[PDB]
Amino acid sequence: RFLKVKNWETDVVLTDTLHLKSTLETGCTEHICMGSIVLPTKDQLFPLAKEFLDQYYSSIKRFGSKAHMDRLEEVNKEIESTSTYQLKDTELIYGAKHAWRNASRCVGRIQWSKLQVFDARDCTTAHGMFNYICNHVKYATNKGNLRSAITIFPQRTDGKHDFRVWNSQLIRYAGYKQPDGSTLGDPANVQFTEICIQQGWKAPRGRFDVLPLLLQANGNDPELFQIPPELVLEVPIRHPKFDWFKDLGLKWYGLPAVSNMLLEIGGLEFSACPFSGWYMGTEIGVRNYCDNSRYNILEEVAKKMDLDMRKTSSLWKDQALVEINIAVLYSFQSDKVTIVDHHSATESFIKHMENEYRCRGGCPADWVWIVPPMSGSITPVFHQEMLNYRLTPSFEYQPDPWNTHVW
Amino acid sequence: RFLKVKNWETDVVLTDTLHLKSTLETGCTEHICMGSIVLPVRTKDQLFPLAKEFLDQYYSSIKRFGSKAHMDRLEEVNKEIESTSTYQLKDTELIYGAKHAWRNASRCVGRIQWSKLQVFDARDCTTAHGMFNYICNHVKYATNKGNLRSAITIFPQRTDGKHDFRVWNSQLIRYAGYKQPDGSTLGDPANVQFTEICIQQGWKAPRGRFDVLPLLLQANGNDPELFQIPPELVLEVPIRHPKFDWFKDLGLKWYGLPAVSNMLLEIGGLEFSACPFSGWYMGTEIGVRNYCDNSRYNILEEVAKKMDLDMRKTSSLWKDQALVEINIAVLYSFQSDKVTIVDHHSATESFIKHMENEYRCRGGCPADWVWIVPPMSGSITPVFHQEMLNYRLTPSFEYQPDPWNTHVWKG
Ligand code: HEM
Ligand code: HEM
Ligand SMILES: N=C(NCCC[C@H](N)C(=O)N[C@H]1CN[C@H](C(N)=O)C1)N[N+](=O)[O-]
Ligand SMILES: N=C(NCCC[C@H](N)C(=O)N[C@H]1CN[C@H](C(N)=O)C1)N[N+](=O)[O-]
Ligand SMILES: C[C@H](O)[C@H](O)[C@H]1CNc2nc(N)[nH]c(=O)c2N1
Ligand SMILES: C[C@H](O)[C@H](O)[C@H]1CNc2nc(N)[nH]c(=O)c2N1
Ligand SMILES: [Zn+2]
Repeated sequence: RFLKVKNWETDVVLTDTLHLKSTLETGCTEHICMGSIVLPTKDQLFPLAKEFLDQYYSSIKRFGSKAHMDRLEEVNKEIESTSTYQLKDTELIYGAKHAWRNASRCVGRIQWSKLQVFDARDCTTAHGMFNYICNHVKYATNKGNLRSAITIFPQRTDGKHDFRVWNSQLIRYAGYKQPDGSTLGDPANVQFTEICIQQGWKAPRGRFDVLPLLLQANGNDPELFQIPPELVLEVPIRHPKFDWFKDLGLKWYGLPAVSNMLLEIGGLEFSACPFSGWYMGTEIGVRNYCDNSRYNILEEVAKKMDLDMRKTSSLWKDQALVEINIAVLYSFQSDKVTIVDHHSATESFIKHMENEYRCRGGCPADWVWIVPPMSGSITPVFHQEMLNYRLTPSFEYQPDPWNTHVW
Repeated sequence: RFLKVKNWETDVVLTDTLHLKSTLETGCTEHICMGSIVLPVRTKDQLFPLAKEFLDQYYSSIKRFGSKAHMDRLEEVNKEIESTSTYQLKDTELIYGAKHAWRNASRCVGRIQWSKLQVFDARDCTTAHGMFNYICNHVKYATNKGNLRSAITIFPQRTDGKHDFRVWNSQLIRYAGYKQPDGSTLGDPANVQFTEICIQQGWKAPRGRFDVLPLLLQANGNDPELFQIPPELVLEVPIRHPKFDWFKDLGLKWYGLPAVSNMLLEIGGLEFSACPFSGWYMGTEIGVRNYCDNSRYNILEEVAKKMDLDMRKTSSLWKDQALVEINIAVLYSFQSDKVTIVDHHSATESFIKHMENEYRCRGGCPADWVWIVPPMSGSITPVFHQEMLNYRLTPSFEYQPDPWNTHVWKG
């Protein structure tokens, strides 16, 4: 019932009770753990809504109040009547901040309470959506001094009128498969980069072509839009010692903004809720630049450093890795763009975890994702036992639209 | 039921049916994952079924399932159990069981070597002195002058639980840790508690930074006894760097033989409480964890100062730069002195191949991602991108409580 988590570096033991409010399933069972797997009705609605309001009113110290009882009845009626309901703005904001609060895979949750919420529920078209998105991008970028934000489009009705942003992030580079068999640009986006062309986009076939937004409103077909170049802040990547680094011609955008997830609040579903914070260095330096299925630049950087790539035991890949990461952080800091290094980010998460354990009774956390992709054990999260479970409100994965859309 | 795992770097998908033979629990439920938690006398009633499953697995492995030799063995064990309440394994079954406990160890990245385990049968052992002799022979055989060979030595199994054989050391070879009155620690902080127990038992500690601890051996449930491993049998490696001539001046060295000695080996229901085993080191175990954990030798600062790195802000990644160099140093030293060792790229690449082979020939390969992925450079090794399934199969190696916590001293 009452589980404990120990930190093996400091011996600190914390007790977790919050998991007892868990509702969804983990993917695991008493016989098999799937901890490393990436993707493991009016009757159904009212209980969900009730759970939500109860936690909302409890949070505002008005649990079991008339206000609580009243709103509770109002939604009940509305659901029985409209088969659904609408959240007050206060509930919308609270639900959003909490879905972030509950994202077990996010290392930056110490910032959860400061989220700026943009209510875009009154949106009706793709141009509208485009307008809302440009505004989000500009507000969030804030000339390099990034601020967390989320823009929430209209909730689901009959699934046949869902709003969706086809991009996986508001800002991502294109990927083209060249005759060479090789891939130009970002391999992760190759497919999408084609679905844009299949819609009309005039790809510039470069190594870093900011993709175009493909916005879908009320279930209609998606439309393209080219984010104002002046609103997309990019950082040229240069090393603070290796002048040849700049010749690699690498650059990355300053705004990470997941746009393909689904936000669930009180049973209600929001299929279009792009959100953004700021990068942790490693996301770019390790994964985007060094994953083999991505820009895979380790060999190139290795060569330029004149390292002995003959034997893996020379740890050349590891040395190159560190440098590629030193340059990203350096480049971002120099241009005054917000970015956090894995040491600082993990330290803050540990601090956040401790606050959460004593003020909320726990903090769902996915160790496989919280531990940085480099120098794992030299960060404090490596030594921290964590409990993973699903709390609502939450951010969930959802099928790509192009594999579900009835044109 | 079938379970698929995918490699997100190569898009390869594998199917797992082996998990169906999994009996033991994981610590997880449909409502919570405990994947990152370190630690989440039998009765005749529960023994024969356990013996039976094992024998069935054993006879299928040798292509004689259902044979007369198979049925006669089951009858013999059954009679023996009701007759004596327990049973003895044949040499063949012991060897098979030991190899399979390793093969089933989900936290081990070196399993590609599993079938090559040299098994030493020490079931005829009766005294601590005898235990010391078997262990010296194990160390010498396994070390092989630097060309390491996997080995395990198996002491008498548990009977009533009051006559256990235990090796109190957590590893046959380890450096002493000493708590100073000023609160600082000399040596390996990880071994301070055990070191105190040794001194209390009469060990004369030399109090240096790398003193090989003595063996504290418990036979037949009696009080443990101290023995010093002949120095000439302990292979050690001075750590130096291939380009930084000042590295050697750090005064670092490490033993060459890693030998877990505090785990319990379970085979067909039988419990072997003293079963020291050894293979060889993956570099990061020494370079990353033993040297750089804040709770161990903690040398990152000193190494960073010497390299004269910008330690003014973590964002310069000085800790990361120093870590890589320390790890290059460990691999270079071992290779130079011709002592077996493997780097994390090589070990993880071998594990992936081993894993695929297992899915294809065995129907699966229980693996703990949290432990398999190296403590540095995670995503540039193939295992980071590999989905894994973790479950418990027997025979197996299990944790057991430290003996000083449960021992009834006789004095
Ligand atoms: C303020 C700075 C923030 C930092 C430094 C941060 C950092 C991170 C990191 C490093 C990851 C892993 C990314 C990956 O490997 O793909 C992550 C994942 C995630 N974060 Fe945060 N984050 C921040 C803001 C946000 C915000 C504002 C939200 C939502 C409102 C959020 C929701 C999540 C979710 C749901 C995931 C997992 C997504 C997935 O499964 O792909 N994060 N974050
Ligand atoms: C041939 C060399 C081998 C290599 C390179 C190898 C590598 C490793 C490494 C790196 C770990 C993680 C250790 C840690 O982080 O504390 C591990 C764990 C483990 N290995 Fe192996 N191993 C080898 C041989 C063996 C043998 C011979 C056995 C058993 C017969 C074995 C049983 C285990 C067990 C049970 C664990 C987990 C121990 C624990 O939970 O503390 N390994 N191995
Ligand atoms: N720092 C982030 N990071 C999350 C988005 C960027 C991340 N580096 C990324 O590329 N995410 C993709 C690829 N892997 C995720 C998946 N589940 O497949 C989505 N978000 N934020 O709001 O501050
Ligand atoms: N390569 C190894 N490694 C395992 C032993 C060395 C390991 N670095 C170690 O010190 N293990 C201790 C500390 N942590 C484990 C635990 N569960 O607490 C035991 N063994 N082998 O047989 O080849
Ligand atoms: C297979 C494995 O689950 C996969 O590679 C995971 C591991 N941990 C991760 N952690 C983070 N933060 N992001 C990722 O994309 C992943 N990928
Ligand atoms: C808390 C967490 O489980 C713990 O620090 C684990 C993580 N992964 C590990 N992996 C290996 N190989 N060895 C360890 O000691 C650990 N420690
Ligand atoms: Zn699990």
